[PDB]
This record gives sequence, C-alpha cells and structure tokens, in this order.
Amino acid sequence: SMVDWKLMQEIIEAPGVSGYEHLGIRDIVVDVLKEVADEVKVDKLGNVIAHFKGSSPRIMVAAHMDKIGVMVNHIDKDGYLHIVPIGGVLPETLVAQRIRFFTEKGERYGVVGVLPPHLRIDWDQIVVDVGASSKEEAEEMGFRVGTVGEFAPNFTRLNEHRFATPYLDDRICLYAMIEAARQLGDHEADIYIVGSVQEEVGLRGARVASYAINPEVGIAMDVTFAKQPHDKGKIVPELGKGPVMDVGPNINPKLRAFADEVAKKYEIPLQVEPSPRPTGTDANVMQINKEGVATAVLSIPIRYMHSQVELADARDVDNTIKLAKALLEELKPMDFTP
Amino acid sequence: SMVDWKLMQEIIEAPGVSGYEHLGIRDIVVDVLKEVADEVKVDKLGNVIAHFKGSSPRIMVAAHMDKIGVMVNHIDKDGYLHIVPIGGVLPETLVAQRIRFFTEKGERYGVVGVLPPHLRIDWDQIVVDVGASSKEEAEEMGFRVGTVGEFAPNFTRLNEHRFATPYLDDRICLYAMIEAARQLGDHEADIYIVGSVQEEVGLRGARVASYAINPEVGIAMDVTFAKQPHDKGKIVPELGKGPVMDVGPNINPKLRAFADEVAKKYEIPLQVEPSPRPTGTDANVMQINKEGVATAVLSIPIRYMHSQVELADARDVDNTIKLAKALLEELKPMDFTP
Amino acid sequence: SMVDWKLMQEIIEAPGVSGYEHLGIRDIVVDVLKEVADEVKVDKLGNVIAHFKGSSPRIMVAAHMDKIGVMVNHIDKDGYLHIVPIGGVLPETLVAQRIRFFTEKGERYGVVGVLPPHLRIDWDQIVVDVGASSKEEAEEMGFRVGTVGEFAPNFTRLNEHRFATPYLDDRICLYAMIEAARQLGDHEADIYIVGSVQEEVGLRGARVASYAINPEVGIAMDVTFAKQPHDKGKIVPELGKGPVMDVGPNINPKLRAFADEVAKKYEIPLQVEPSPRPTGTDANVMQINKEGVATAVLSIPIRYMHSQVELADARDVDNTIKLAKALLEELKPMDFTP
Ligand SMILES: [Cl-]
Ligand SMILES: [Cl-]
Ligand SMILES: [Cl-]
Ligand SMILES: [Cl-]
Ligand SMILES: [Cl-]
Ligand SMILES: [Cl-]
Ligand SMILES: [Zn+2]
Ligand SMILES: [Zn+2]
Ligand SMILES: [Zn+2]
Ligand SMILES: [Zn+2]
Ligand SMILES: [Zn+2]
Ligand SMILES: [Zn+2]
Repeated sequence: SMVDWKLMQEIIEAPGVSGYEHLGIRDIVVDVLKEVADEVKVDKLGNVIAHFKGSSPRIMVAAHMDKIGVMVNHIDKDGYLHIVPIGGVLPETLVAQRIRFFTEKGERYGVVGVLPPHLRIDWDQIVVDVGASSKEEAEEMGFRVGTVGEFAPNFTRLNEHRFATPYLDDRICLYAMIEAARQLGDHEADIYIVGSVQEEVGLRGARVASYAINPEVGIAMDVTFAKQPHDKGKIVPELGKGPVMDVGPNINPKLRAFADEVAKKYEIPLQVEPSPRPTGTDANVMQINKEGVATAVLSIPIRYMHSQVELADARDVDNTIKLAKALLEELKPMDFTP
Repeated sequence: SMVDWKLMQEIIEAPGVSGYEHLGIRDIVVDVLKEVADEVKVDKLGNVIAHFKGSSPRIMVAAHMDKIGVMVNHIDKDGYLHIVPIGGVLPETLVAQRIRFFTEKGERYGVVGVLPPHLRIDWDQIVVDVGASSKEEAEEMGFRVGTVGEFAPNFTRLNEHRFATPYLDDRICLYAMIEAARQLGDHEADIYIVGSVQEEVGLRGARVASYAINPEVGIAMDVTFAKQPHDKGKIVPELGKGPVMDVGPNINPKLRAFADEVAKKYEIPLQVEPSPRPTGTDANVMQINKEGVATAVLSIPIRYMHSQVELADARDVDNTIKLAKALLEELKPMDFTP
Repeated sequence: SMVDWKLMQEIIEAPGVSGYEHLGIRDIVVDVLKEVADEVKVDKLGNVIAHFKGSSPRIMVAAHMDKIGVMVNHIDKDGYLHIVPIGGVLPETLVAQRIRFFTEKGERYGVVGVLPPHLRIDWDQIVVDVGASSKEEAEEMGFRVGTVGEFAPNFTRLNEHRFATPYLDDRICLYAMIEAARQLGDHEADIYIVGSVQEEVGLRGARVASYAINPEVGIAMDVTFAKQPHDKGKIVPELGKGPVMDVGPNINPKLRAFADEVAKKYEIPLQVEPSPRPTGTDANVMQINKEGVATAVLSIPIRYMHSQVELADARDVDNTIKLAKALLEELKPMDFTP
C-alpha cells in the first residue's frame, strides 16, 4: 500500500478534463500500467484498459481519469473569456480563482474577477481575464472557442495525513487503483484495470469499456462525501475511518459480503455508505452492462467535493490501496446471484 | 383468468424493495413459474426469467418485482432512524405511518411520528421511532445503516371488486402475468416471462433481461393512473373499464393493432392511454434493446399510485389475465415494421 | 398493577368517537366495572359512573372513553365521501390512511387517497374512497350523512415495553384506571370511577358527571405529551420515566403534595409537568364544578398525540396503575384549602 506523495501529486495534477484526458493523464496511466499489466490498450473514447491475465471471474475495476472543468464559449471584444462548465463546476467556486487553460500556445492562466462592492452566483457574472486587451490579442495568446481549462493546481499537505487539492475526484482513487495494481501479487481472477473517460459528463467511458470487457464483476473506485461542516449530520463516512463501500441497489449483496470478509481478514477498517439510488459512479453503467454485472463501489471519502479544496486523509488512501489489492487477490469464482 | 384472492395477496405482501427482491418475492415467482415453465433462471441482477418454449416470434413479457421503499441513512443517539427513499416514495405519505423493516433480527416495525401542533413535507421532518432509547439499542434490535423498509401491509377488500393495499404497483400485474402464465395453453410464440428487478430505480433489471433474451416483441405489464378525485379530468383510464394499453412512440403500431383485434375477438374491454413520451415502464428499455424491439404496454389501472392505499378493481385484473393469455396464445409471426 | 396486553388492546380498539361511545367502549367499561363496583350507571350523555362505596372524602376519577374521529358531511355523485373532523383530527394524518366507518351495514373501511405528483394539507383535499362508483352505491353500502369513522386499528408492539397504536388517547389511561379499580383493596375514600364522554369536543361528559357526583376531590387520567423528535427540548415528561402529574392553577397544592408523598412511599417514579393554564383535560371542568373541587391530573406520557402512531411505554402504564391504586387507597380526609 503506502502512499507515494510524489506520484500521487503527479497523478492529481496531470491535465485531463472530460473528453480531453489525452492532454496528460492518459499517458501517465498507460506508462505506469504497462510496467505491470500483460497488455494495455486505449479505446476510441480514450479509456485506458489494462489486462492482468487470470482465470475467473472476470473483473473490471474502474477509476475515472477525467476532471470537471470549463470551456471557452466565446471571447469578447475586450479580450475576456466567457466560459461554460464541463461537468459539475459551480459558479460559486470560480470567484477570484485561477484557471489553467490548454491553449494552442501551451498552458496559460486566467483569473475570474470580482466586482468591487460599490458597483453592484450565475454564469453570466463569470468573466475570465487573461491579460489580453482585445479579442485579437486573446486569440494570438492561443485562446479559442472550445479551449478547455481546469482549476489551477494547488497541492496543500496540511499535516502528517490530511491534504487538500483540486481534483482528488477522481485522481486520488486512480492513484490508489494504480498502486494496488503495481503491488498486485498472484490472483485467480481475470482482472481489467480501467482508467475511464468522461465519468463527469454521464459515465460515458465506463459504459463502452464495460461493453468491450464484458466483466462478470465490476468495481468502481470513485470518491465519496465525508462528514464536514454544515452537513447537518447527514453524511455517514468520515475522514480517517477507512475506505467506504456503499450498500444499496447498485451493490451486489454477495460481492459486498465478500468485501466485508476480506476487510475483516486483513484488518482493514471499512465504512458503510447507504446509497438508495443507482450511484453517480461508473458502477452505475457497469451494473446494467449487457447481461448484467455484479458490482460494488469502493470509495475514498473526501470533503468539499468538486471544489478547489477537496480534502482527504492519507490513512484512508493507504487502506483503500490495501483493500483493493486484497479484494483482487482473494476474489475467486462464486455465485453472485442475489 | 379468475382472481385468486389468496395468491394475489401473498404476491402483493412478499418482501422486495428495489435491489432487495431476493428478500421474498423472487422465490415466490420462481416457485410458481417453475411448475409451468420449461426453464426458470435468475440472473446476476436478480431478474427471474422463465422460458415457455415456442417457435416465433420471441416475446418477452415483464412485470416488476420491486416495491418502492426506504433505507436507513443513520441512527441517532436517541435511537431514532433517519431514512431516505428508494424509488418514488413521497414524504407526505410517511406521516403517522408504519414501516416494515428488514433487520438482522427479522422483520421489525417503526413508526413515523408527527409533531403536535403546539410545537411547530420534507425528508428532514421524517424521523422513525422503533421503540429504542439509544443508538446502541436500535442496533441491538437489528437496525443498521442500509437497513431497508417498506410500507406496512394492510390489505383492504372494500367490496366484491374493489380493494386497496400498498404495492399494487407492480405486484398486481406480476400476479396477473403469473396467472396468465399458469393458464397458458398452446402457443406459437417463443415466450419469456420475466419478473424484473429495479424497475422503480430506473428500469435496470428489464434492461439486462432484454439484452440476454433478445426478444423481437416486448410487453411490459405495469400499473397505470386511473381517474380519481382532483385529477382535473386529465386521466383517461377508469377503474372497472378493463386493462389499459398505451398508444404513442413507445408502442409499436402493428403490435398495438394486433392487441385490439385480440381484445375484440375475446370480447375483452380495452382502454386506451395516450402516452406521448417513452413510458416510465420496462417497455421503455425493452424497445431500445439491441437492434430494437416491437413493444407495447399492458396495464391495470389503479388510483393513488405510490401510496399505501393504491386501489384497483378485480374485474380489471381478471380481464388483464384474460387479455395477456390471449395475446400470448394468438401471437404469430407478423411484420412489425411501422 | 401489571399490564394485561390483551385487555389493554381490547379497550384501545373498541369503537367510540365523541358522542358515539355507545358503539362499543361503553359496554366494555360497564362490564368490567360492574364486577368490582358497588353500583354502575350510565347517565344521559353516556358517562359510565361506577361507585365504590367509602366514607370520605368523595373522589371522582375520570378517564375519557371517546376517541377523536371523522364524520361524513356528504357523499358525492361518484360515491366518494367528504368528511369533517370530530375533535382534533388533523388533515395531515389522513393522507393515504384507512378509516374504519360505522355504517348501517356494520363496520366498513375507506381510504383517503393521494393525488400523484404530476397532477398537482386542507380538508377540501381530503376525499374518502369506499370502493363505490356512485352516490347510490355508497348509500347502499351503508354510508350516510352523519356516518362516523375512526383511525383504523393497527396495534404495534415494538419491543418489551414500547408500543404504538391509534387511540392511546385516552384508552391507555382508561385501561390503567380500570385496572387500578379492579385491584383496589380497602379504602377510606368514597370513590367514583368515571368513564367520561365527549372529552375531545370540550370536556362535556365530565362536566355533567362532576355535577351529579359532587366530589370534593377530582383526578383526571388523560395522556400527556412526551419528549420526541423536533420538540425543541420544550417537553418535560419522557417515555419510561413514570406517570406524570401536572403542577399549576388546575392543580390543588395539598392534593398534589399528597400525591408526591404517596409516590415516595410506594417508590413509584413520578414526573412533573408544568401546566400554567387550566388543563385540556376533564380536570378543567371538575375543578370549577359547583362549589369547587380539589383537582389533580395523573397522566401517561405518549409521543405523537392525536395520530395513528401514538406511542407509549408499558413501564409507565404499570406505574400509573400502581400510583392510581395507591392514591385511592391512601386518600383520607384532609384540608385541601390552598
Ligand atoms: Cl464523480
Ligand atoms: Cl466474452
Ligand atoms: Cl412503476
Ligand atoms: Cl439470438
Ligand atoms: Cl385529550
Ligand atoms: Cl351531595
Ligand atoms: Zn466528480
Ligand atoms: Zn468522481
Ligand atoms: Zn411505481
Ligand atoms: Zn410499476
Ligand atoms: Zn385527545
Ligand atoms: Zn385525552
């Protein structure tokens, strides 16, 4: 298990909003997995699919490579950018923030300004300043209709265990899945490790990857909500209390019971999240793939999801790596029929 | 046809909310169908698929086994449960009601309390009392994060024909489909009778069952809205006027015309429901399965859908059994191209 | 003391809304009291007055036989009932509930329906379905202008001590008073045990019973509010902490002090409720009867008053039986002058 802070930060900060995972994260995932997998391929949507050959059952584990972000809708006559969200970016988190754009002339920053109080929440109030003085100048700088951008990186390690940064969702789980894969010992299962694309715009990469792989078992590794201020006591998982595994309709009872047994065997703390609906993770589309798949969700709890200050606890990451590795190594043929 | 009140009530009251159909209803459906079907199997999502071997066309008929219900989100320090809905349960129907929970220690009841007027619609106002005095006590009683519950059974036969009970949706149609199956005589069609899972959380079981079966023809048997107080005259079907079959984009014109001819031949009253959108039934996902399926919806009209007092007329149930049996027996190869 | 669950449930479920206590509860109260009382009579309003002859002081103990309920205002052309409340029934507790009506053709049920969300708290939204299709049919079924109904029975024992059911108010105290009466040993006081009528519509039976009895001392046994969710910490009594006895203007200080001494002597836990106003119980009218009466209130705490899920703790019922018996046996001439 054990957290490699340098690799983890590299995986978090690599470029790749939904539909543009090829801008950086994809090559990193391919390179790290090619060293340990029997075969790694990239499909037409950009999913990275790494095969660790085994016997049975066939399992697909998916963590998504894409980040939420923004796209330039148009550039105005004074050289300001008007942007729209890619995935669940909320306008409130954009005020007085830096955005990292992927322009024709490399990575370039812009800022979302604020109007001083004496001149006075929605997308129309959001205008990006890139230091340009005209539309022509912004265009010469490399900005275009369709230019995409991300929250600017800011990795903050607060103490021994806690850290805050944009894009723990889902780079922290992609990191954990990749570490589990690198540490993977012998296993009976036929394992596909998938870096999925476009999770944040409707689970689109995992949909096609599941179709091609045709797994019997599916596990999505995505982040989940942790107890935090103003949550009204409604959130069950807490930072530092371990990986989280949902229960509910998206979650095969036999697979979820198997996961409990494994967690107990390896003495890994395991939290329960009640999910009464099909989840908002790749496991949603994996479960209803083709003839149906036995699915579960394995999550790292974070605070402040979908903002620049997503915050996690490295003890949870470590234990998630350990649990993913143990599930993959312990998995064996069994009857998943509910 | 003919209504078997005892079997019908047993099928209505068997446990099984979305994702937990294995708690009771599934075994009943398997047992009754195994007696008449050539083969019955349960898939990975829990669908019951019973094959009545025939020639052509291949038809799938689906009625869903799952009920809407609730799930325990957390237990508070005073031993009260805080719940969230599974499917379309509305908070208004929970006030001063009993809930039947499926705990580690068998079935146990709780009540949703009301606040006396002198101390004064949303989920936060909903708190379940299970007779416990602390979190530890509620847990010893068997309640957990993730415990599921249902409207408590209350079967009320009002007169010769009308009756009200929780969960006519969709146990009344599952009952009707099962009776039609038991009475099924010779048939040319290759018939799959499916007890589907997770209809109430997005048609998920019928999606995978349709994929595996690959039918040419699909019929969903689900309940529909009947004329009732305060409906502003907008609902077409009425209690006691027979089974209902939609018309609209989800409904293959040739199959629907065939259904009219059959209803006329057997002198079965048949109501028309205008459905301008893809339906909220299993026929939605059956129609867009693989290369496409000729689909129709065959419904029993009920009042007060998704509440504890869903109300139907046994004459409609009888006629639905008769019509389902006749469609299956009359179905023959034909061109379904619109 | 000791709770007889079978008798208690029978007393709770016997028919009898305000003004219609003769439909069942009255005969039960008469029959049980006739076995132990020197004389039992029923007055013109329907009060049951049982005399246990003694010396002094003359005491009247009253628990009310009436339930809150509903009455049919009119039947509409489609056979639905439109109802109005008898006593403090709130429209919110009627949604998707069953009502037990007392018709010309025996007990018959109806349901209060709900309007599905896509077609959208006050009495005009409340319409009762009885399975009829026309006004004439509902009338043939026995429904009339003036037909009365009750919350349908649903007795739920949650565990060893806690239980929830419609109509703990005031059948639980009527049960406790009746058990105390049956266990009553020697006593100096001249005791009248009264099953009062029409408490829920303005304390009307206790008014005339007090006039006829002319007691020197009066105790009302009615339920009171217990700590429960969303009460904002404003309710003092709690389930399981014993009978409750108010303090305040309705409560004679000498009698209330005597009650404390008795509770201490018999080691019965006794809660205090602050009541700054004349109470909403029979003790209100007893106190201002004729030349004035020394009065107190002895209550069983319940949650969710006036709803179908009123919830109590059998330890409190037991201790209330014990305290009532001890007060009656210990009572002796004393000066009640404040
Ligand atoms: Cl996500
Ligand atoms: Cl294959
Ligand atoms: Cl439905
Ligand atoms: Cl085929
Ligand atoms: Cl009262
Ligand atoms: Cl006198
Ligand atoms: Zn996300
Ligand atoms: Zn994510
Ligand atoms: Zn439904
Ligand atoms: Zn349905
Ligand atoms: Zn009352
Ligand atoms: Zn009362």
